[PDB]
Amino acid sequence: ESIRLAVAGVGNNISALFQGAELYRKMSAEGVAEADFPGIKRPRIGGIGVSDLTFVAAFDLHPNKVGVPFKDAVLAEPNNYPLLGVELPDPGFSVDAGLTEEDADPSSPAFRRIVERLRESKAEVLLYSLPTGLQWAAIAYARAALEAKVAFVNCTPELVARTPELLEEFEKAGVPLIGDDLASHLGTSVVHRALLGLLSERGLSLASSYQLNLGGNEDFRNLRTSNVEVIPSAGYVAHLKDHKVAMLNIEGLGWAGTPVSIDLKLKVQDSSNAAGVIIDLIRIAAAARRVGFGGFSAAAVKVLKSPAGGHPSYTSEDVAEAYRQLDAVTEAM
Amino acid sequence: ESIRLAVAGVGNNISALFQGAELYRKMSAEGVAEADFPGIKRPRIGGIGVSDLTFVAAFDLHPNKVGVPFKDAVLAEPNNYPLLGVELPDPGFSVDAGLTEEDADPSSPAFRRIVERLRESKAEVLLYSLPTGLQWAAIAYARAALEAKVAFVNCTPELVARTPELLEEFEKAGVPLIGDDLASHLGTSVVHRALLGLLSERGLSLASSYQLNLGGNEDFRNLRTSNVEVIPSAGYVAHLKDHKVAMLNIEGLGWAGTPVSIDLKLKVQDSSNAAGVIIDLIRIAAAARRVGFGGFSAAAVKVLKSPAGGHPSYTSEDVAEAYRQLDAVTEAM
Amino acid sequence: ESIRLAVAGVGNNISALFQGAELYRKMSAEGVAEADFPGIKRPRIGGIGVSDLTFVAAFDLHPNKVGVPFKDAVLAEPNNYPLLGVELPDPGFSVDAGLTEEDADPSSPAFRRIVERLRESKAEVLLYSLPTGLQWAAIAYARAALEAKVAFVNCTPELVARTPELLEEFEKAGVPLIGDDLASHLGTSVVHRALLGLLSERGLSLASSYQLNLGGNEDFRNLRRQSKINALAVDTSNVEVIPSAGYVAHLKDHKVAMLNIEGLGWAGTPVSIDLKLKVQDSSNAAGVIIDLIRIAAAARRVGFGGFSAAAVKVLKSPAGGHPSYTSEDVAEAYRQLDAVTEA
Amino acid sequence: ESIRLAVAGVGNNISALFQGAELYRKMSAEGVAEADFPGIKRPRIGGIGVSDLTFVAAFDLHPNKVGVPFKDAVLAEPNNYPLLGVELPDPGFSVDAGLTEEDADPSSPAFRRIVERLRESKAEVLLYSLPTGLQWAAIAYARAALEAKVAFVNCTPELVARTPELLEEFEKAGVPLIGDDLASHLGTSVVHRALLGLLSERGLSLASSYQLNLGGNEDFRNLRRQSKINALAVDTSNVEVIPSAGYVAHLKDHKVAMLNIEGLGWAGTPVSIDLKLKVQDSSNAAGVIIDLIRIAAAARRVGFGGFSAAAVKVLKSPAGGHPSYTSEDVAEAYRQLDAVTEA
Ligand SMILES: NC(=O)c1ccc[n+]([C@@H]2O[C@H](COP(=O)([O-])OP(=O)(O)OC[C@H]3O[C@@H](n4cnc5c(N)ncnc54)[C@H](O)[C@@H]3O)[C@@H](O)[C@H]2O)c1
Ligand SMILES: NC(=O)c1ccc[n+]([C@@H]2O[C@H](COP(=O)([O-])OP(=O)(O)OC[C@H]3O[C@@H](n4cnc5c(N)ncnc54)[C@H](O)[C@@H]3O)[C@@H](O)[C@H]2O)c1
Ligand SMILES: NC(=O)c1ccc[n+]([C@@H]2O[C@H](COP(=O)([O-])OP(=O)(O)OC[C@H]3O[C@@H](n4cnc5c(N)ncnc54)[C@H](O)[C@@H]3O)[C@@H](O)[C@H]2O)c1
Ligand SMILES: NC(=O)c1ccc[n+]([C@@H]2O[C@H](COP(=O)([O-])OP(=O)(O)OC[C@H]3O[C@@H](n4cnc5c(N)ncnc54)[C@H](O)[C@@H]3O)[C@@H](O)[C@H]2O)c1
Ligand code: NA
Ligand code: NA
Ligand code: NA
Ligand code: NA
Repeated sequence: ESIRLAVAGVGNNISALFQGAELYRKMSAEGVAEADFPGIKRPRIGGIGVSDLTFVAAFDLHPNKVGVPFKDAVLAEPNNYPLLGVELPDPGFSVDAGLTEEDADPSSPAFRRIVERLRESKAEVLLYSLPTGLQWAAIAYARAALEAKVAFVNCTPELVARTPELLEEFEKAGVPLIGDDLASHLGTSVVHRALLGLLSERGLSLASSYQLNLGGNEDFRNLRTSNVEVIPSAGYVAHLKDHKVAMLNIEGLGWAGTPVSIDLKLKVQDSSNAAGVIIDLIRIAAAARRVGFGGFSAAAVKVLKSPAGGHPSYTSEDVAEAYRQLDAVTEAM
Repeated sequence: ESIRLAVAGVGNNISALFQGAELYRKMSAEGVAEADFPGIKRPRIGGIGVSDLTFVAAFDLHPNKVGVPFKDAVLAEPNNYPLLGVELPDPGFSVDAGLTEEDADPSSPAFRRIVERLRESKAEVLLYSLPTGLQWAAIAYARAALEAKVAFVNCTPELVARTPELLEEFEKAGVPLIGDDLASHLGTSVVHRALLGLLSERGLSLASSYQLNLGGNEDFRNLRTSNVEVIPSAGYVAHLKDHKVAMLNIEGLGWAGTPVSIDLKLKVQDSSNAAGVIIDLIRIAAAARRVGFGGFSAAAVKVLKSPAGGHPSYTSEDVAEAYRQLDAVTEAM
Repeated sequence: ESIRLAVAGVGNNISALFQGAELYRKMSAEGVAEADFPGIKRPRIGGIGVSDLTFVAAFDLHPNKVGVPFKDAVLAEPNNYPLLGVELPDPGFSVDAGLTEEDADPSSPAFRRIVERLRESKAEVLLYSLPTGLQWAAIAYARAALEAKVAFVNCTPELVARTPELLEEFEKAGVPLIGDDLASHLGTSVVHRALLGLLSERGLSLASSYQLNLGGNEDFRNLRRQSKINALAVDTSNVEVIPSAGYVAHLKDHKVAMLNIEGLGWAGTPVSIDLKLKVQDSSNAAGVIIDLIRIAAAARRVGFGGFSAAAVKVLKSPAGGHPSYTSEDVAEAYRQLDAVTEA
Repeated sequence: ESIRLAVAGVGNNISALFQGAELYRKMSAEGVAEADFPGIKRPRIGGIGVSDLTFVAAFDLHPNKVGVPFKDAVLAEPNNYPLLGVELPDPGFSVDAGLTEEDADPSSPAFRRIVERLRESKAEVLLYSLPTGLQWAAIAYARAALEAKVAFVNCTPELVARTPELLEEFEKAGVPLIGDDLASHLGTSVVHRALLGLLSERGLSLASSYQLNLGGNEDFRNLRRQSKINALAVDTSNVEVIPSAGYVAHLKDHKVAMLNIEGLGWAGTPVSIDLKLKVQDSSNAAGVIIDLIRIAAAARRVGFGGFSAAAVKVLKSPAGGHPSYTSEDVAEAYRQLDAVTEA
């Protein structure tokens, strides 16, 4: 059974998820088994395929996107995720207007429209995909979803699954709250840290390290160990669009203080790094709501920077246990 | 108590170990604690410091090195490990002549001289540091060491700790046999494999990868997953000397088949990559002979490519247990 | 007015040229002006556009290519230039059998058949695009072309335009002979050389440099160099070229170059350069072939036989040698060739 | 015959120049001929060697540098050019106080003291090596130098040699004025520009390029660019320069450059270039200062006041502008300067 998905923010991430889902649908037609799908960690989570996605509802504020049909809105400037060259289906609907800051309060009429629209579209999951920095919106879309009984997924660093009192409510309603903050499918950081891990595991000394990142999309434009230096915003480069380039240097010291030098360059489709992980959180969301597991799922920990309860309080057994019980409860029901 | 060390082959590795040991001795004088030593995994193994090294005996065949005083022999052309700029001590002795292929047999007089020289120098460890490819020599130096009751350490890919019947003998005499084949302190391979590990751990698809290596020393000159390609001998480059340069490419595929590109360059002092690991094997050797633990030590597994018993049959608990019992038996005695 | 173009060897280079020409034809329709064509230094040469190409004749020895229709032969194994995603047209002919070493001699039945095919197909230019190392074939296809009055283009390091008596005969017969040896559109060695140029021009001292190349096509597999190390002469006592570091199957027709330069500046402090170059190796051919084949055809139309100086900048080994030619020699030949075609 | 050299600003550049000069002095002893000196384009300029330097005078405002003996001041925080491991000599003087913005005016007690110090120290050249952005100081130290008849060298982008009336006065007084703005021995922008040059010279199309720089010294911290993007003009609608990507403390006086060039060749196939440049940023200064200060001194000894054309290749903003000078203009000035010194 397909996930009925609502979207708060129709950016590069949603362009990647929407086009992505129909590329995998096309590969199924062509004759590719999901075992062989590129970029897919779990091809099934509670029986949900990577392609078992229906968009039912969408909220933006941007004039190119509000009261545009969804199909057209996702591809609309200033979105610069590439055309993946797949005839995308028209899912029948038009992007509703989002909450402005003044409509934060659950008693606003805007608020009332969103709650009514989630109820009427029979959404299961609301995907929060806004610009980073809007704490009022993350809270607001989450109470909207909460009141509507719809699972909430926070892609952003805003406190939602991390505000202890809002988690309690979600726990109490049998509603899943997945957050906070996407860990990129394969990001600068996880590569940088693996290499520094290698140096100290084998007993090399770190003299210094730097990592710097370049991007050309709205996300990047918005955001813009003694001798480790991290520059998460080295420069906006318009021609890079939704690509992100990272360059890192490690200077280690080996036997006798001889230098170990590492020079590394990473290029990725930045919003594929989002999609690669949203498609897991989306499915942990839906499968949990269907089986009534409200609050935070430990299945979501490995693909989140700031999960409810914090990384320190979780082993990868906790994670694998949660996938096993979520999948085994669904098989059962 | 200092390790009395014999050396079969006075190459770049021994230049690195000999100079290295006196650089750490100098840092102790200057006022550096061994906690803060660059490139040192275990600063103590059975009470042995990285600087608790006495060369007592040496075998080569090269005219620059045979019947030269050791101090001068290690630095002698065609050795191109750098002068680390430390006044090295003169350990009093001269490099004896090695075994030629015809003197393989334990009944040769050459053989008799080596066995007598290990006995007279009261060596504890014989370090086998010859060119790769000389199976007759690895066997011969090992029987020489065996008869002499002296621990044997194989840096090379030749079968020694891996020939089942020769291990049995070493087991039976209470003599340690550490082998086979050094894993570089931080080599091309361990970096390449960690990065490929990252791609499949997170569920990225590998499209291709290549790794190529460049060197300019005698070792390199001697040696000279469907779409992974490893070129361990991309080219001899004389000006690189004992430096080794590695370049690797990984092309992954992410969500929706978007490319993940990685480009990496590693430069190291290749024979510091040997020294960084010999200094551990050397000490597992000595400490085991002092405490009468003959045969293979599991402590040696993490720093060997082809350990006796094979990597598959060892967990890092086996390794850490063996360090704990070796150190705890020495404290005890 | 389209070049009737004959091909000795249906390799990566002709996959690139044929598909390339139909990609530019497509861009013409979909709207793009030829001044905006990517990778074209000169969009017309004696009024011949980058797309004004009719393949009339093709010669190979590989069983996947012989008696296969051209359209299919160019894409056929082990050719691994990419599919460019253009409706490649069917020119309506098939790859005939080439000369094997024993058919070298002009009175062989092969030789007579080829001189037949060049005359019958009304070819204007024969493009010699065989593997490097086949001196008998370069000579043979060249005398084949001469006999039938068809212009000859040598992609390879083989001696053809450089043998003064064969040049003389071509010169006197009113037939163009263009060679020898393609200088790649953008080659490893011009990049390495330019950077070394910079260091010594501003007086930085060279400690050391290396260049290594990686490839995965039949050309690279065949080559498997002195020209490269001359290029860089600059103290070269510590400059190493590895022109074949290794064959990487999944690169196909891609070529990768990696270079290191270690300078010393004031007080012997290091100036370090690390560079990676990636290119479509056979685009580096076709980007220069399209120049030479048009230099060829327009010259035969205007009866300028022998070597054209317009060919010099895109050749390693032009007839008469680089030292006997300036930029103006090359320009004078382009301007004269274009302007005579005019009248 | 040694240059008596005065310094306005004891930064990384003078750490590099002072230690550099004593490293070459050491190499002379330990045996090395000056033609084998690393990083020296011209080992003599009017018979002045790379080591023929007497520091006589020094002016700063930083408390670690003022009233400290020169020897100690050059190495003093926050100067982070390396120690080169040479016995640096003690020239026997101490860093005097510089001009603060209020002491600009020539009748201030500071100004009078400095004109005192230049006359008393018998300085021949005043090297202006302050931070970029201080137009009042460049003018002030320049009139200070003029009044005392001492040659002036402008390292900075400030208008000095380029203000035509100050030039006129220097010209007429028989005093050399050399400026403005050092072109680094080997700079990011000449590498980027050379590579972009290659692509368009051979007719490859630019899709896109970026250049970013990293540093860790006071110069880089101060700068924290238009000149850079002009250099590269070549379709630059997709060429981005970030001249200050970020300040990395553990780089100190090192500077790192990273560049990307994305060309299109035949049939729009990509030509990709990735480059890393590492240099000792203040060696890139001293490698050119040693040229300018000798151009300065030899010209004052021979009474060639005003701007010398020999200075052109090592300056961004020479008096009269690059467009009014050829390579021969520069050569003619070097050859004349050396040869007059002779007689
Ligand atoms: N791989 C990654 O992209 C990565 C990594 C970690 C976290 N994230 C985070 O994911 C988020 C989404 O990034 P993206 O590339 O999709 O961003 P984007 O900037 O392209 O999309 C944001 C969308 O939200 C819309 N919007 C703004 N205010 C709104 C409102 N009040 N209501 C509804 N819509 C509103 C914008 O108009 C736009 O359509 C960002 O916060 C980013 O930092 C992404
Ligand atoms: N990091 C590394 O260097 C690394 C990695 C893994 C394994 N290894 C292996 O370590 C070994 C030693 O490398 P190296 O750099 O010291 O080598 P090297 O080639 O510099 O030294 C070899 C020495 O052995 C001497 N020799 C040759 N035949 C001899 C004989 N019969 N008896 C005695 N001496 C003899 C040679 O003259 C020379 O002095 C090589 O087999 C290498 O492959 C090294
Ligand atoms: N960047 C470049 O690609 C570049 C640069 C300069 C020069 N060149 C040279 O151009 C030549 C062609 O390059 P390519 O990649 O197209 O090579 P290729 O290997 O792809 O093409 C060679 C073709 O010749 C055919 N052939 C072999 N023997 C023949 C014979 N006797 N008669 C007729 N056909 C025969 C082969 O089957 C194959 O079809 C090579 O010599 C290469 O070095 C290429
Ligand atoms: N590669 C290069 O280093 C390079 C290239 C071209 C131009 N330049 C320019 O040369 C100049 C010097 O470079 P640097 O790295 O030596 O700089 P620095 O910051 O190391 O030196 C500046 C010095 O000026 C001193 N000072 C400040 N105000 C003063 C005043 N009013 N009077 C006297 N002294 C004063 C500062 O304390 C410091 O000692 C900078 O403008 C730089 O841009 C450098
Ligand atoms: Na994004
Ligand atoms: Na070695
Ligand atoms: Na080719
Ligand atoms: Na500087």
